[PDB]
Amino acid sequence: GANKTVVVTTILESPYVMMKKNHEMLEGNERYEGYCVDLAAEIAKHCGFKYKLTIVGDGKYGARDADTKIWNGMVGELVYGKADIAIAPLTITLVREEVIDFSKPFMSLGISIMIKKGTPIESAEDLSKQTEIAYGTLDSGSTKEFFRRSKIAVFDKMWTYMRSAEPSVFVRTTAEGVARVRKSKGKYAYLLESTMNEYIEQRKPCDTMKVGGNLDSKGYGIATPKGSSLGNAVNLAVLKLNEQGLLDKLKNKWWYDKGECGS
Amino acid sequence: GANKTVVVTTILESPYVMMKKNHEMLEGNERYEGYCVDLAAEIAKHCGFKYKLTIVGDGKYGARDADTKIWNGMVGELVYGKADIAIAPLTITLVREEVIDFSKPFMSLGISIMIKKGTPIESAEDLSKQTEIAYGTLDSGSTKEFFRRSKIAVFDKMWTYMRSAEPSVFVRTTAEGVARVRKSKGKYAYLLESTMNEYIEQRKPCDTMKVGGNLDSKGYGIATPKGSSLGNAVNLAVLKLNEQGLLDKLKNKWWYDKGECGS
Ligand SMILES: O=C(O)C1=NO[C@H]2CN[C@H](C(=O)O)[C@@H]12
Ligand SMILES: O=C(O)C1=NO[C@H]2CN[C@H](C(=O)O)[C@@H]12
Ligand SMILES: [Li+]
Ligand SMILES: [Li+]
Repeated sequence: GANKTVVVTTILESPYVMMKKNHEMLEGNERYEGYCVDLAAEIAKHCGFKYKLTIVGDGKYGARDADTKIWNGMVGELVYGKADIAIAPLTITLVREEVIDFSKPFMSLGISIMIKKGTPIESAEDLSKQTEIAYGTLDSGSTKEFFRRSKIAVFDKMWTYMRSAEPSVFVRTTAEGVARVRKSKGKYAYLLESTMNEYIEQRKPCDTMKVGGNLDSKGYGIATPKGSSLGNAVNLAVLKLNEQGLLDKLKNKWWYDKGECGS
Repeated sequence: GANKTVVVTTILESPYVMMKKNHEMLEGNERYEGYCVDLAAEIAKHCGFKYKLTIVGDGKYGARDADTKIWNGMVGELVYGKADIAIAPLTITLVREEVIDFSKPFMSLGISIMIKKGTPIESAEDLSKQTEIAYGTLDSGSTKEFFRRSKIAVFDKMWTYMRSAEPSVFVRTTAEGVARVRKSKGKYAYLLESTMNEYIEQRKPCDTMKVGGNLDSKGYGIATPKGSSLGNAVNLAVLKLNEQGLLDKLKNKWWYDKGECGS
């Protein structure tokens, strides 16, 4: 049939997609900025489609409710036919891969530790061997799952603590985790993806730090409905853009050129 | 039809696949050891197949001859029907993705610099601004292509030098590049994947070093013939093994537990 505008679903997560400060004055795709806004433009160019950016209606990434079996978030919008492509920091996982198609990674990352500067923690082992400093993860996401699935003693000890800690150590969003680190006076550490951690470390008030190495190695992928004809071209575009350096150019633009914490 | 033993193609590249020292005394899959030997066993277990490891007949990874348009190496064995799956450090690239199916990455990596210890080079920029120390890449591979495709001034300067340097700065294999670093008295530096670089740094005679950060971010994938029914299960197995920590366990086993250069 005739071509139609492609509906892109994405999520407000800095610096991937942000409302421009003057968005009330703008319309359409021009309302948004960030790494994934720039990536969407490049993918559309390299696949030859016109597109409309939309923010996922429920504000969520995508998980399946254990009781109703309904997918929420961006994954749900793809699964149920409400969007054509998701361009966001959507971690490639087994459970999602079974229901949607993913490009090869456009960004690589791993689980990492965020502290308020001066917190006496250098490693996951340090967290696991003390109790004064609480620590947790995003409540719905791949970081929590790493701990749930681990057979490594340190990470098992961490999961046993986190899963039962009161008050809850799990947070609703990255912004909530960061705020909790910043406001808990060194008594909360946040486990999150290295990409977000490294971004926040270069944001005012410049009071957080990434500590230690990454605990694993994963990727973000562009997602399409399973079997969608768009997936092949999107995947080729990701590889081509990576090979020509464009993805690293965008990362440097949004993480470091725009850093607020010095050079 | 009835199930058949799956033919796995792989390549002798340390520590991914190596002949055991006593291989003359062994038969079948037991002749080989390494990260990809262990990974093949896990993939076969998690997909429910029996398999035979084979070493690619021509000893090559996979590139297309510009004149005959014939694919060589492991990619060729898949394309032309001589093997069912390739389990090796095969970098996921646009040109290969067009002709074979790739799992999501089982290992993440980037281009890196190897020096003989004491060479006065800390970065790619350092290499690009001098001439006494020659430098190059594997003659057929993704590292060379990064330089060919770059628009970054430093990397463009490096490519302009490498492509015309005499004698050739390009090497046949990783082992040749390492030997050239080790034997050139500080006057050759080798650009190679971080995975190989980090392995060699922990091998006797402990005379090489990785310097600087990685220049890009890429992945190794398990490859199957395009459209092969095996690809779906293989990809799920990679994600599942990553999520449960097995891939990192194997990396640590083969890179660092077995390191020869101290603790
Ligand atoms: O689990 C985490 O640490 C996460 N942080 O941000 C979200 C984006 N990637 C993960 C996902 O896709 O589930 C989520
Ligand atoms: O290009 C390089 O630096 C490479 N080193 O080892 C080879 C394995 N991965 C790359 C490929 O698949 O072409 C090759
Ligand atoms: Li999928
Ligand atoms: Li492919």
